[PDB]
Amino acid sequence: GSLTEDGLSYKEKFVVRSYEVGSNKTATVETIANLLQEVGCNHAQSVGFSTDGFATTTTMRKLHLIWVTARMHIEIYKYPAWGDVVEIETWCQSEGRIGTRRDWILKDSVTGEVTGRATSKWVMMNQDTRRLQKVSDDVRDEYLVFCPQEPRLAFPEENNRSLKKIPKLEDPAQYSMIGLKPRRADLDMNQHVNNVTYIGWVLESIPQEIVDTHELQVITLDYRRECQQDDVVDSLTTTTSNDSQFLHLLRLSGDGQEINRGTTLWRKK
Amino acid sequence: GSLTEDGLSYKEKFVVRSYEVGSNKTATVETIANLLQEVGCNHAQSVGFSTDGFATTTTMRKLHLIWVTARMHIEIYKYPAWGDVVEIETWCQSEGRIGTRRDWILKDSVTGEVTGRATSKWVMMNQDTRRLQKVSDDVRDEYLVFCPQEPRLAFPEENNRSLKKIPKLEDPAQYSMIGLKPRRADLDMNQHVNNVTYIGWVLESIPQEIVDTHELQVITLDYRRECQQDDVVDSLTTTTSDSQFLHLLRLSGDGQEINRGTTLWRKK
Ligand SMILES: CCN(CC)C(=O)c1ccc(N)cc1
Ligand SMILES: CCN(CC)C(=O)c1ccc(N)cc1
Ligand SMILES: CCN(CC)C(=O)c1ccc(N)cc1
Ligand SMILES: CCN(CC)C(=O)c1ccc(N)cc1
Ligand SMILES: CCN(CC)C(=O)c1ccc(N)cc1
Ligand SMILES: CCN(CC)C(=O)c1ccc(N)cc1
Ligand SMILES: CCN(CC)C(=O)c1ccc(N)cc1
Ligand SMILES: CCN(CC)C(=O)c1ccc(N)cc1
Repeated sequence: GSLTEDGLSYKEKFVVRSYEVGSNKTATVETIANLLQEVGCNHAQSVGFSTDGFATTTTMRKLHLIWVTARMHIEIYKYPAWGDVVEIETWCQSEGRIGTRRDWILKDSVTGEVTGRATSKWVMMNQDTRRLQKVSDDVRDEYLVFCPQEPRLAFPEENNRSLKKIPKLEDPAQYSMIGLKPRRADLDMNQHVNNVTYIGWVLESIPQEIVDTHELQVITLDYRRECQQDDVVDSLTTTTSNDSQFLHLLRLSGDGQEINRGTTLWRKK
Repeated sequence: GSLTEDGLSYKEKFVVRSYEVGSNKTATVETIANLLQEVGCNHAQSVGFSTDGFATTTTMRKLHLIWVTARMHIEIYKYPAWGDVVEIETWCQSEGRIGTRRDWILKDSVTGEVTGRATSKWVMMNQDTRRLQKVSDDVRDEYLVFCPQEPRLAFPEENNRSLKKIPKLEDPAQYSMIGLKPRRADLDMNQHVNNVTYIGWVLESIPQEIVDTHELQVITLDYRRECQQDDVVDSLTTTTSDSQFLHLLRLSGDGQEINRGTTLWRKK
């Protein structure tokens, strides 16, 4: 991997592994989400920010401030097959004092064609109080010299899916998977549940017949609260719709506290 | 990755990823086990066998025969840090008509030092009846031209840890993690639970204080039965001692054994 010529974006190639693929012998969306996080982390390293997933400056570290994901939105046109080489380009942009955005473009390395795209919204939070805060000029200025100054969007479209508000699923859910719990493999280096595990949990309540006959085209996921030590999660799904659409809700199995909400769009194979 | 000069082994380099590391910022043993499976699969591919994890010939495919893991044994001297490049060499060997063995050697690409080693026992089974079978001459001959003819062992010593019999843990277990269940990410391309998921489940019942103060040095795991559709697993652990543990995975309901194993940990 390397920063590009102008130093405002980062590119890295990956060869799809045997254990990274599903029943069609192509990469799962969780494998894609993991590669997006990996290239994001290598971009942060390439310019001197923290490499713990929080991409902080020394200024944020003394204030105990971190960046956290508020939303992930992925659209895949073609999942890469096992053994295929995928090239991913990523870049970041400030969105005033609200937060930051990281975008990605996925390409087939052999054809050069765009096979997927993704975008994410990040907010600044105190790591101890968990209180959100607006971005100060000092923090914004530190990041601005590492971002394009003119807008560069993976999702330029007028009223695109990545910015739509997601409603709260109402009981009874059509489908559910109960009592989901993380194991050590689901944790990151900071002992926090990896953001990709929540994508897996959302997908667990999609019936197997949909997965066997359809391909996931778009997923939008809001992150509202973390799954903490000893927490157990229920995954709820209701059909909202050759295309099938679903509304998703992850909540704590006991008191029903919301942890995530999302939507998925699937195309018939 | 590529076959080596003599064509009887395969080498491949991997750069440790951000999501592949634990609290010490070094690769977990499940990341190591996944890389061992990946290099095994690329070796099978390089010589024309199936690439579904079963490494079959056309002869085995017409008979509905597959190779399955009976035991995995891994010894790690140093876990690679995030960003480090690790080189893994692998080869296989027939063990008469009982089955086959795959061995691996892990090295730090910069220093050339051996940082780990692993070995595994595989048996031939009919994929439908699940009945084990001895290896016929026809199948053995197909594999022999792809294996070293003189013994080459990652664990050469007579009576080493990789060959020891593992006892069955007796209730009550000292520690347990109950109701473990796979999700789609735990499945392979054939919709079977990945062998590495069982390593993760075994480790779940080790108390967090051991993991925080020790490093896993050796793991030996027997595979007795698969976790099938809608199965739920209990992970049981008892200290037998460095710290040593005895492990048992069994189905949550009737208590049917699926795996047994042992782990050896060194104080940090
Ligand atoms: C979205 C979080 N964040 C810091 C703002 C980053 O990942 C980041 C990384 C490299 C870079 N040049 C600029 C930003
Ligand atoms: C509805 C609140 N919310 C997400 C927490 C936002 O408006 C938001 C917008 C841009 C961004 N980079 C980060 C966050
Ligand atoms: C207006 C769309 N939008 C912000 C992108 C949201 O509703 C949103 C709210 C909370 C959250 N964690 C993530 C997203
Ligand atoms: C006991 C299972 N387990 C994962 C190891 C957890 O409950 C757990 C959840 C969140 C977290 N940050 C850390 C740990
Ligand atoms: C242990 C299963 N098995 C087939 C015997 C293999 O993985 C195998 C792969 C490549 C090779 N040259 C020889 C053997
Ligand atoms: C005790 C039975 N058993 C394991 C099933 C074996 O003797 C065994 C030995 C070598 C080998 N490649 C495969 C199997
Ligand atoms: C000491 C002999 N030996 C094989 C090495 C075993 O006890 C053995 C038995 C069953 C199994 N699935 C794996 C291993
Ligand atoms: C419903 C959860 N789940 C994983 C998708 C399973 O019970 C499962 C277990 C083994 C297997 N081969 C296939 C599936």
